[PDB]
Amino acid sequence: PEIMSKLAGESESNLRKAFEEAEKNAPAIIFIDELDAIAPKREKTHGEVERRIVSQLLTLMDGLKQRAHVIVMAATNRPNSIDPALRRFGRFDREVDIGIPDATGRLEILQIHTKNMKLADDVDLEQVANETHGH
Amino acid sequence: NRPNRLIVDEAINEDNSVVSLSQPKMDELQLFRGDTVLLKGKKRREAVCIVLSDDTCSDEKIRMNRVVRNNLRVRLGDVISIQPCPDVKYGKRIHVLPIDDTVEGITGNLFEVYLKPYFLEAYRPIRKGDIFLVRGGMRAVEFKVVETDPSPYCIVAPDTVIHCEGEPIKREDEEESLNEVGYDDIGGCRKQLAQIKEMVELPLRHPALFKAIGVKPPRGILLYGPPGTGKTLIARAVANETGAFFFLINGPEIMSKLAGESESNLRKAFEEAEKNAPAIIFIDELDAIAPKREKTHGEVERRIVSQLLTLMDGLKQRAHVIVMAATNRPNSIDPALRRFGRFDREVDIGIPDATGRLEILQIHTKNMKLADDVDLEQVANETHGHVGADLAALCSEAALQAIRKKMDLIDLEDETIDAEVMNSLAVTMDDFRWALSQSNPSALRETVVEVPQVTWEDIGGLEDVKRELQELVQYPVEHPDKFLKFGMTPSKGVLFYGPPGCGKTLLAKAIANECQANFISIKGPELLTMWFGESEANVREIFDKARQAAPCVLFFDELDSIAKARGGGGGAADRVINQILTEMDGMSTKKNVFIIGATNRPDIIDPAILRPGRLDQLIYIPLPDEKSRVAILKANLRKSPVAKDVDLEFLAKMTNGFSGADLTEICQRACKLAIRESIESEIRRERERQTNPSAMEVEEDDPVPEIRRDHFEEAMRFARRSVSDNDIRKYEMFAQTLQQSRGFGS
Amino acid sequence: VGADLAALCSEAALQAIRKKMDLIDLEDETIDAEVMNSLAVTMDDFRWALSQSNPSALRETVVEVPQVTWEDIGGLEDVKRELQELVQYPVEHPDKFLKFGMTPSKGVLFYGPPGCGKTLLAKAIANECQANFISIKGPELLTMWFGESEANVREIFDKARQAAPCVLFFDELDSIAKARGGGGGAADRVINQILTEMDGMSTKKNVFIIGATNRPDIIDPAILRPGRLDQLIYIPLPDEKSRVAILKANLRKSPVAKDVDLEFLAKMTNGFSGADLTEICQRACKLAIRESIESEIRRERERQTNPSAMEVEEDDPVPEIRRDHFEEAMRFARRSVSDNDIRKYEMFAQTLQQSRGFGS
Ligand SMILES: Nc1ncnc2c1ncn2[C@@H]1O[C@H](COP(=O)(O)OP(=O)(O)OP(O)(O)=S)[C@@H](O)[C@H]1O
Ligand SMILES: Nc1ncnc2c1ncn2[C@@H]1O[C@H](COP(=O)(O)OP(=O)(O)OP(O)(O)=S)[C@@H](O)[C@H]1O
Ligand SMILES: Nc1ncnc2c1ncn2[C@@H]1O[C@H](COP(=O)(O)OP(=O)(O)OP(O)(O)=S)[C@@H](O)[C@H]1O
Ligand SMILES: [Mg+2]
Ligand SMILES: [Mg+2]
Ligand SMILES: [Mg+2]
Repeated sequence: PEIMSKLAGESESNLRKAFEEAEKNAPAIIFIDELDAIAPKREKTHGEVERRIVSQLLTLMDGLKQRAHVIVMAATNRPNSIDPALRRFGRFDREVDIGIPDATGRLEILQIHTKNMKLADDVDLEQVANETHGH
Repeated sequence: NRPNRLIVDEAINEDNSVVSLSQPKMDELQLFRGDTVLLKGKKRREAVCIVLSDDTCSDEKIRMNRVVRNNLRVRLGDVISIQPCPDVKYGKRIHVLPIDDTVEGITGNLFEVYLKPYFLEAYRPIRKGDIFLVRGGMRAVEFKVVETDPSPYCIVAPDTVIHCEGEPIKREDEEESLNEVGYDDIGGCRKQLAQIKEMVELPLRHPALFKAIGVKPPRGILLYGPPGTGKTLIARAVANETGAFFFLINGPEIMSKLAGESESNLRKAFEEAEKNAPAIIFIDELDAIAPKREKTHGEVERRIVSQLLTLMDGLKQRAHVIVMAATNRPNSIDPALRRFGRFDREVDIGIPDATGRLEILQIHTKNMKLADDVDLEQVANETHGHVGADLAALCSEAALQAIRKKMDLIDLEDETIDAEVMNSLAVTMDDFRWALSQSNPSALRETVVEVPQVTWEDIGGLEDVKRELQELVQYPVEHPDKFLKFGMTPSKGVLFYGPPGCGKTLLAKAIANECQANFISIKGPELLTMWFGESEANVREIFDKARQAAPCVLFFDELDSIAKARGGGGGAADRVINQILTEMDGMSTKKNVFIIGATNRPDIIDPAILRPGRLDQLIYIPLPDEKSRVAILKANLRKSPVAKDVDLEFLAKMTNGFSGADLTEICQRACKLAIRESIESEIRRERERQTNPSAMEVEEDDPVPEIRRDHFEEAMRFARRSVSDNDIRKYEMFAQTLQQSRGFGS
Repeated sequence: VGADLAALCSEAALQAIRKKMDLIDLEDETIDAEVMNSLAVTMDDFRWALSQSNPSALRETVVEVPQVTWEDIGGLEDVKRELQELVQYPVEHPDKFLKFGMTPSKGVLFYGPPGCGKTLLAKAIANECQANFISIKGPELLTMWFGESEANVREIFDKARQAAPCVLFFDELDSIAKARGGGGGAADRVINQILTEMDGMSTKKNVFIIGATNRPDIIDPAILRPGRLDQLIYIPLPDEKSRVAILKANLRKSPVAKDVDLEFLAKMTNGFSGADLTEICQRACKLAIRESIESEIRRERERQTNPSAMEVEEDDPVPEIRRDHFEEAMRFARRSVSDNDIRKYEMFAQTLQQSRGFGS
């Protein structure tokens, strides 16, 4: 949203400055948070500016080969809303799926967030981890 | 009129100093297959090689490698004089130097790793000033023979001391590099690359002659296929190998600019390729620039499409420009671009078959070192649904797992640039066995067009049906003249029908294997999955794929599903059957496309299929007899290790009224009983060996290696017939009265 | 189309120049007139380029005069006279219809058992009158979509008015009838739109409409109204003389031996239709090709296994079709129209015209 909130030519130049600045300081990681706000489906974009930003991002991703040691990560809430030209080869081609946790996972989350607190002596977090389902 | 001027063709052998010739041309030319020839080329540059023989080589053509081809300043289709020279002596001092671009990663040694296995038992004829190439160590490397003391050309003997110390020198600006792409980097697409060479090589080799003829050349070639099958690669290779000027337009790079800059970038590309004719303009990703008319919105998008159409039509007033393009399916291009005088020739690059996948895997594992167990044919038979990019990723992943385990060994001083760790480095079979499983292939929905691998030996019984299928399919391919003489026309369609499980799919595959034709299989659920407003272009797309890949066998399996979906409003069933009937009527037999269907329910078939000119040959495939059951059971048990004690004729006498699927089920059940018994025995021997340590007999062995009469006679007690007797009487009735279904009928 | 024929000629010329560069490649680089003098394009170059050509107008409806004369049809002798008096007479002699005060009719409906020669008759009368001919089949109308059938049926009736005098032939109406009722809405939409276009058509262009059906029991009765397809001609299973004429008609291109008795085949095949007699001819011709290819494999094998043969005599071993082939093909013959069906078609032959009331 910080890129799509700007005006037109400022959006294009912000993408381009991020990729050039990570050329200068290699190795790097560029994290594009909420990708489906920038590059949604082809049928869900309307206009010139939205398609021009999607084509801008595709040109930069293809041009990374001529660069040195840059990884580009991204994050979205489901893969099916991304423009399908972004999941080819030489673009976002490895997918990692982070799902909702299971019972061992939920106990480990609850132990992380109750570090700095002081618990009373009856509080057994395994019962909470077995109770919370869909969290 | 001399017999020594020859013309270069593509190489088959893999060596860097071997040329090939056909045997009558050698016998005329006074050459033997141990000689040492001299070869002259353009700009007075010459080379020295070892000749051998070939039968696939013609007489007007010589086959040589790319390294010899680039040391002569010669391209494909140029003229070279050959002459014998036994005037070659041995050497004393030979001075080599690497070339500066290929030696920027490694430092340390270069003699023992690279040069030492290369000249051992080779005696390669070298000359002063030639560049040669060595593979190995996850990198290829170049060298140039700079100086010979018996000047200029010699044979590298063990006498020659080889100076490999100095600075890696710079290139000359006209030295053709070996990191470029040529025809040897492409695998699995021999036919299509032949077509593109025929279309393109003559109007770019000989522009003046071809202008002086008065024939028009092609001007728009549209390459298409799934993503990742090497279209950019093919265009780049044709550009490098013909030596034409090459301008690349990229689709998103034009649509990312502003408006007037997009228009002017297209126009500058076409003008710049006017200035430097001959040329090739490659428009990569065409369906980003010019998509459908209904999928564009606005002024700017339609104005770019109209711009491209004006330039394509205006090419006629220009000289010697080919325009190539690439897209992922033809149906998304604006249909005004595929007229005449625009993109009018289409080349289809599909997903590779098994021979193709082995050839890709051999290309990408050049520079690596493989361990000695790694057999790539097993990998090529395992990987199914892989395009070329997936096979490149699979090789890369296996190499990285090997380097990760060697960093599990050597991590401390591996940070320096060592050549020795690279020397020890090897990729085992278990690395490929790992990376096969963690790979996600990308072409599983795509319809496969290939020759099947089901011979006649997999089918047991059915002996007159095989003869009838030969006389229907094979005879009007091999002998067209008899059908011209006697005055008949061959038929087009066959319908197999009968009880379930009797071998209809196998017959339709085996006749395609017999005639060496392509084979396209479609099932009824696949047609019904195609939607309400989508089935139309899909059925037309299948009949187009059958016309492009002829001689073909187009097989519609499971028609009873399409029939049952009619009537429970089943409109999609009627829409699909009517559209198939229209496409069969439009099909002309002058391409040799042959259509087959198959049904288990011959009572609800739509009668308009059976009309003459459509599927009008009716072959009834029945439940097998006793001899046939013996042949079936022998056919299913060819890979299994079966004991001598088993009587198959007894099983055939005992199983009466079974189909083929039930006999395969009996074989499967007996094999599961064998595996159960073996795993019980291994648990018991492990338990006993571990509960009594220091056993006097360490004898690991198969307790039961084969299948004996116990297993079949136990599997026989759970056998169930699949076709009941009322059904057998009904199939016997339809066997005679199917052809009467077209009138009022029943 | 014309552009494809220009491309086919250009491709054949380039294959010829490629084979002459397979001969002459070294000094062909200069500008020679002599290579151009020797240059010639054979028949096999066109035979090649015919196969590797992709034509572009196969979906287009063809408007032309057919090439099926009366000689391809055997039998049916009063039906030919009736079709002349319906189609040809109000074209050549308009003055008689002006004098006697009648108006000619517009439509015909052929009906009968399957395979008896309805499509051939509809083509042959168009060849006789030298008129254009447009053929439409039932599956083609049902492939036309939900919101698309309208301009398509109007487009066909417009193509009939532009190219008059014409014969517009609707083949296979039983498919449109069976798609009704299994919601079959597209069938009813197509039949209603055809009926409206027939009512709008004025006879002062000489457009003449014909239909054909194998199922005369499920036809929509509103087609049979006067002013629409209201001439009913029943086309029956052929007789013995007719079977002789059919078998003579199918065997005009085939080289047939003198020994064959066709009247014997007509006496033996009773209740067959025309399609079955053509099937018997096809089966006998396949037996001949099988026997010839066995003989050529055997002579090639024997000539190659004994080189330097004293008699090099290449010849047709069997050039014609003798009684063995027909008498073997006769053992696999199957009737297509069973006897209950023959009684039902005999019933509809008299009571079709009563379908418009309550009916049956
Ligand atoms: N037939 C092939 N032989 C060898 N390598 C191949 C082949 N096909 C693909 N590759 C490899 O796959 C890589 C990617 O291929 P591309 O040329 O990008 O295919 P593509 O047509 O560009 O697919 P898209 O739609 O453009 S992503 C190439 O650079 C090669 O390394
Ligand atoms: N005649 C036969 N000879 C050898 N194996 C056979 C034979 N008939 C069937 N089989 C086996 O049974 C399986 C089913 O054969 P198919 O040819 O697929 O039969 P089908 O006629 O298609 O009927 P279904 O509905 O597909 S089981 C094959 O994969 C074979 O393993
Ligand atoms: N009276 C006939 N004379 C000669 N050949 C005939 C005759 N009737 C049928 N045939 C042959 O049988 C084929 C079928 O004829 P059609 O006129 O198409 O029959 P039809 O009435 O349309 O019935 P179907 O359903 O189309 S087979 C023709 O192509 C001829 O080869
Ligand atoms: Mg590409
Ligand atoms: Mg099957
Ligand atoms: Mg017909």
